Amino acid sequence: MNIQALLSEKVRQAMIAAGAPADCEPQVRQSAKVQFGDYQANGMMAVAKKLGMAPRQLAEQVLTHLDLNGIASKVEIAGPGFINIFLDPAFLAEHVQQALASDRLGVATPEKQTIVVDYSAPNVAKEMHVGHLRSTIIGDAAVRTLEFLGHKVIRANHVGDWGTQFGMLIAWLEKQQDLEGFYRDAKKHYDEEFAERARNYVVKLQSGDEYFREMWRKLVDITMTQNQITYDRLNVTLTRDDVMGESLYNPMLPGIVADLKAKGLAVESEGATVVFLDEFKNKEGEPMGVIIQKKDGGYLYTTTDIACAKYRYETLHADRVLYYIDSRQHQHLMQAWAIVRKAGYVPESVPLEHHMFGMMLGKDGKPFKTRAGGTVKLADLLDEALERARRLVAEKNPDMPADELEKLANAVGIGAVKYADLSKNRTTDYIFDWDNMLAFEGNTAPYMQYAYTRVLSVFRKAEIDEEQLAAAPVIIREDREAQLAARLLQFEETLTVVAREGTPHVMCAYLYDLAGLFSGFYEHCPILSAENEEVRNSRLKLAQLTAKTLKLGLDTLGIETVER
Ligand SMILES: NC(=[NH2+])NCCC[C@H](N)C(=O)O
Repeated sequence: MNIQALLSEKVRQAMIAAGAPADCEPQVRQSAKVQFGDYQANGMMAVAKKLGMAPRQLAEQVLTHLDLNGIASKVEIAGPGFINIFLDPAFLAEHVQQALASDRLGVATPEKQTIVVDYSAPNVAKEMHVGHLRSTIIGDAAVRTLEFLGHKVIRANHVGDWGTQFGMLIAWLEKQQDLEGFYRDAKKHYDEEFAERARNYVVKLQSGDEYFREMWRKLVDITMTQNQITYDRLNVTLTRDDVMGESLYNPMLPGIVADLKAKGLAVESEGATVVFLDEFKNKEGEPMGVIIQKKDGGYLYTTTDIACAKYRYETLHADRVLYYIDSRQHQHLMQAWAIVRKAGYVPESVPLEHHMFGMMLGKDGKPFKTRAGGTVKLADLLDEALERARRLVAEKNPDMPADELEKLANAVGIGAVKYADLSKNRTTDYIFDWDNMLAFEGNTAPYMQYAYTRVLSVFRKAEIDEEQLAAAPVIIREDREAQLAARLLQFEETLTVVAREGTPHVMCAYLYDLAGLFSGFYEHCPILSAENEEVRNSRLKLAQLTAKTLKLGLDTLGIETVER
């Protein structure tokens, strides 16, 4: 089910038998080149230098404690201590059929966990922007993957629905009785007497006053109604039942600042309440004063990220929390989490992980503006995708838009938006590019969609006998068959990487190499016929699992499929 995992524990045990410590790293990775096998163990030389050994020498001794019959057709040593592993065709055929039996493609369902995923997290009365856009795509993908792996995934849309800014906004709403336009006019008129009533409305909302709280509800509702619509178009799994905004934590904030002083916390600096963290000393060596409650009395983004962590453990019972937030907030998160753990609000088991991403830029590095400038309106981005997508899919037209073409342009358009983001490593600044992403040539949503259709057409347009095809025997004899078969089987371990590291681009690179391997399997390897039905069925069974694997793999990234 997980070849790398299986091999990795066997190599570690051999090593251990050779004198290696218990915590040794076999370093079994997928082979870079087919002449090196399916997998190789890379970590011999490190241990060899500490065992007083030649890399080859250890590796050789290792290869004596290593029981790989039935698993690897052959296992040779190479270069300075590498162990190279060619998987046995039997083993491949057995696990390919076996995987063709589960609707899960044999992918294990590990010890279930409650995972909280903090993603998207826009702000009320401000326009949703590309950072939230990225957060939404990457986070949703992680949600889908973890959901497929079996876990109770709790979506936590951490909306910025609290802050001094509302006093101004709510006042402007009152006088009124374009999200961008609303804030600006309130801003100008607050500055342009507005200001007193608006600070005084910030106090009034802080305290009960249902008149105000309804107004705050009405504002939150306008922003979240619009965003949900964006979420819908993006076929993202976020729903309004998943909104867990900063507001949610207000009631517990004085309970926390209170607890923290009981250890733990200083009224030092200019009044206010600061935790001082020696981990974050100034260059002069002055500890970082992280304010959790101002002299003004109001609380802060830090306070609310503390509560939110404490809450997710104490109340949600998360085993793990994933935060898909822009890289620039990294030390904010590390400061808040530093305080959370010092106060013992969540234990060390239970990760709390910052899955950072980088900025979204335009064609050459400027901060990325939508069509016709403005302040980046995502509905515009999504409109422009579809217009391009529609005109793009116009060629080779015949079937009605209705559900035929229109669903097709939508899959391709929205697919491109997501997949162009997901296919790139999240830590990298992402240079948007219409033409690269809507292409069919490289690692794109449309290329993948195209390939999926090609696989399905190869399969369906032939014959059918589900119950009989399932008794077909899959025999690996060609070298491309063994390669395809092995790639297919690495689907779980790709999933596992994505789920551990939070990097959906690993799957994209998998599904692209996979579709590359099918095309080469299609051309240089004939589909019907040779050994009549014998070999025909095997190849069909491999096109079958490839179809099922692309489908599934793309449904974890949130990317739809057509059949045309
Ligand atoms: N737990 C968190 N701090 N989540 C992220 C909140 C991000 C915030 N909504 C923003 O627009 O920047």
